[PDB]
Amino acid sequence: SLTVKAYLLGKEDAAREIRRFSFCCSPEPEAEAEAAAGPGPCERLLSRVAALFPALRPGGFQAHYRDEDGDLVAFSSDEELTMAMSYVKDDIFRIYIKEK
Amino acid sequence: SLTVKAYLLGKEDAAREIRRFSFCCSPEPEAEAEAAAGPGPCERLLSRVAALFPALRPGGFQAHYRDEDGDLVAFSSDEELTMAMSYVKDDIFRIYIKEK
Amino acid sequence: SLTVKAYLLGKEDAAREIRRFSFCCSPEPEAEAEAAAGPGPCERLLSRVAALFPALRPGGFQAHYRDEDGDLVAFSSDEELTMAMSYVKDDIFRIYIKEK
Amino acid sequence: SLTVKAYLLGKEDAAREIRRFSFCCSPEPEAEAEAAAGPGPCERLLSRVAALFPALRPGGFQAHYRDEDGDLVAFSSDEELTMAMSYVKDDIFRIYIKEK
Amino acid sequence: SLTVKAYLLGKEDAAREIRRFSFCCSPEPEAEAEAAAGPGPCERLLSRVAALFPALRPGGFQAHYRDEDGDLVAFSSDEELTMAMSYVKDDIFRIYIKEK
Amino acid sequence: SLTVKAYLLGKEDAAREIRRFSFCCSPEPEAEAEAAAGPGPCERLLSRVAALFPALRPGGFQAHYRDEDGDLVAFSSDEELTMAMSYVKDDIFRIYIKEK
Amino acid sequence: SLTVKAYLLGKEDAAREIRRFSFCCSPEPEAEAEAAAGPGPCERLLSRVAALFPALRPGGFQAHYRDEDGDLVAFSSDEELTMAMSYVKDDIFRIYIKEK
Repeated sequence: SLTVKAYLLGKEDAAREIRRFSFCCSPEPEAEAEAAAGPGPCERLLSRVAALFPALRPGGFQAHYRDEDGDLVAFSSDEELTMAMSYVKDDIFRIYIKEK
Repeated sequence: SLTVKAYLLGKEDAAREIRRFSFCCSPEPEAEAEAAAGPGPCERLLSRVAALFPALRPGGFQAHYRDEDGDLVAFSSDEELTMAMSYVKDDIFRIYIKEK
Repeated sequence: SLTVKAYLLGKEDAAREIRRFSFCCSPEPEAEAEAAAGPGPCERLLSRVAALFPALRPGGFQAHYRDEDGDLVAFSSDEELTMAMSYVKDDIFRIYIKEK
Repeated sequence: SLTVKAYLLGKEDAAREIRRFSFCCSPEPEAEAEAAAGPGPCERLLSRVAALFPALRPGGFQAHYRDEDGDLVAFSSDEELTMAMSYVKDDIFRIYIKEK
Repeated sequence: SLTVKAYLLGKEDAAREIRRFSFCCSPEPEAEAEAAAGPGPCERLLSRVAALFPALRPGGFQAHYRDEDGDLVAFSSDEELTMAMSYVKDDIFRIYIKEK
Repeated sequence: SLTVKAYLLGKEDAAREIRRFSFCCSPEPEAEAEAAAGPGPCERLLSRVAALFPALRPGGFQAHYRDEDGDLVAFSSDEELTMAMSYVKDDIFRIYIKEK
Repeated sequence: SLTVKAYLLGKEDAAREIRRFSFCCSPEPEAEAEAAAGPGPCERLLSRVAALFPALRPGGFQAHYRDEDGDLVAFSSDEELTMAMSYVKDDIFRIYIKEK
C-alpha cells in the first residue's frame, strides 16, 4: 500500500484543502481493455483527486510533482508516475494539485 | 432536494434581488402530456424565477449559467439543466437571471 | 465528446451571448446521402449555433476560428473543421460567431 | 505543406476577412497540359482566394506581396510566386488580397 | 542580379502600384542586331514596366530617375541607365514610372 | 540516460510550466532515412517539448540555451545540441522554451 | 577555434535574439577562386548570421563592431575582420547585428 498526499493550490499557491487516499503497489487495477485501455496509475490517481477535491473541476486540473531539481512537472501519463515514485524512498507520494 | 439560487442583474450587472426555492431531485414533476409535454426542469425553474422576480417580465427573461470556462450560457432546455447540475457537486444550483 | 464554445459578436466585437453544446468525436452523425450529402461537422455546428444564437439570422452568419497566427478565418467546410480541431489540444473548441 | 495567409483589404485598407489554406511544397498540382498549360502555383492560389473571399469578384482581384523593401508588388505569375516564397523563411506565406 | 523597383504615379503623384523584377548585371541580353539594334537595358526595363504596369499604355510612359540633386530625369537611353546605376551603391535600382 | 529540463516562458519571461523527460546518451534513435533524414536529437527534443507544453503551438516555438556567456541562443540543429551538452558537466540539460 | 557572438537589434536597439557559432582560426575556408574570389571571413560570418537570424533579410543587414573608442563600425570586408579580432584578446568575437 502507498498513501498519496495531495496539496490544493488556490491563487496565492496556498494550501486550500488537504486529503490522502490509500493506493496499491500494483501496476494497474485492471488488465482487460474494458478496464485498462493504456493508462492505469495516472487515470486512477486523477480520479481520486477529483472526488477528493470537488472545489474545482472533475477533470479540469493538472497534478504537478517535484523533480530532482524541485521544479514542478505537470504529469499526466502512467510512464511519468512510475518515475515520480522513483524519487520518494518512503511509502508517501506527495503531489501539487492545481485546477486549470 | 436541491436549493436553486438566482441572481438578478440590472443594467450594471449588479445584484438587484436575491431569492431561492426548494427543488426536487426528480427528473420532472409530472409524467402525463397534460403536465409534461416535452420540458420539465427548465419550465419549472423559469416559472419560479418569474413569480420570485416580478421586477421584470413573467416570461421575458433568460437564465445564464456558468460553464467549465466560467462564461455565461443562456439555457432554456431541460437537456441543458441536466448538464448544468453536472458542474455543481453540492446541492446548490447558482444561476444568473437577466430580463430580456 | 467535445464541448464547443461560441462567442457572439455585436458591433463593438463585444461578447453578446455565450453558449456551449456537447459534440461527438465522430466524423459525421449520419452516413447515408439522405443525411450526409457531403458536409457533416460544419453543417452540424452551424445548426446548433443558429438555434443557440436566435439573436441573429438562422443561416446568415459566419463562424471565424483563430489560426496559428491568431487571425480570424471564417470557416464553412468540414475540411476546415478537422483542421481547426488540430490547433486545440484540449476537448474544448472555441470559435467566434458573427452574423452577416 | 505550406499554409498561405491572405489579408482582405476594403477601402480603408482594413482587414475585412482572414482565411488560410494548406498548400503543397510541390511545384505544380498537375503536369499534363490538360491540367498545367503554363501556370501552376499562381493559378492555384488565386483559385482558393476566390472561393475563400467571395466578398469580391471570383477573378477580379490582384494579390500583392511585400518585397525586401516592404512595398506591395501585385503578383500574377508562377515565376513571381517562387520568388515570394524565397523571402519567407518559415512555412507561412502572407499576402495582401485586393479586389479590382 | 539586380532587382529594379518601380513606383507608379497617378495624378496626385501617389504610389498606385508597386512591382519589382530580377535583372542581370550583364550589359545586354543579346548581341546580334536581330536582338540588339542599339539599345539594351532601357528597352529591356521599359518592356517589363509595361507588362508589370498594364494600368497605363504599353509604350506610352516615361521612367524618371533621381539624380545627385534628387530631381527627376526622364531617362530613355542605355547610356542614361549605366549612369543611373552609378548612383545606387546597393543592388536595388529605384525609378519613378509615369504614364504619358 | 540524460534528463532534459525545460522552462516555459510567457510574456514576462516567468516560468509558466515545468516538465522533464528521460533522454538517451545515444546520438540518434534511428539510423534509416525513414527514421533519421538528417536531424536526430533536435527533432527528438522539440517533439517532446511540444507534447509536454501543449500550452503553445506544436512546432511553433524556439528553444534557447545558455552559452559560456549566459546569453540565449535559439538552437534548432543537431550540431547545436552536441555543443549545448558540452557546457553541462552533469546529466541534466536545462533549456529555455519560448513559443513563437 | 573562435566562437563569434552576435547581438540582434530591433527598433529600440534591444537584444532580439542571441546565437553563436564555432569559427576556425584559419584565414579562409577555401583557396580556389571557385571558393575564395577575394573575401573569406566576412562572407563566411555574414553567411552564418543570415541562417542564424532568419528574423531579417538573408543579405540585407550590416554587422557593426565596437572599436577602441567603443563606437559602432559597420564592417563588410575581410581586411576589417582581421582588425576587429585584434581588439579582442580572448577567443570570443562579439558583434552587433542590424537589419538594413
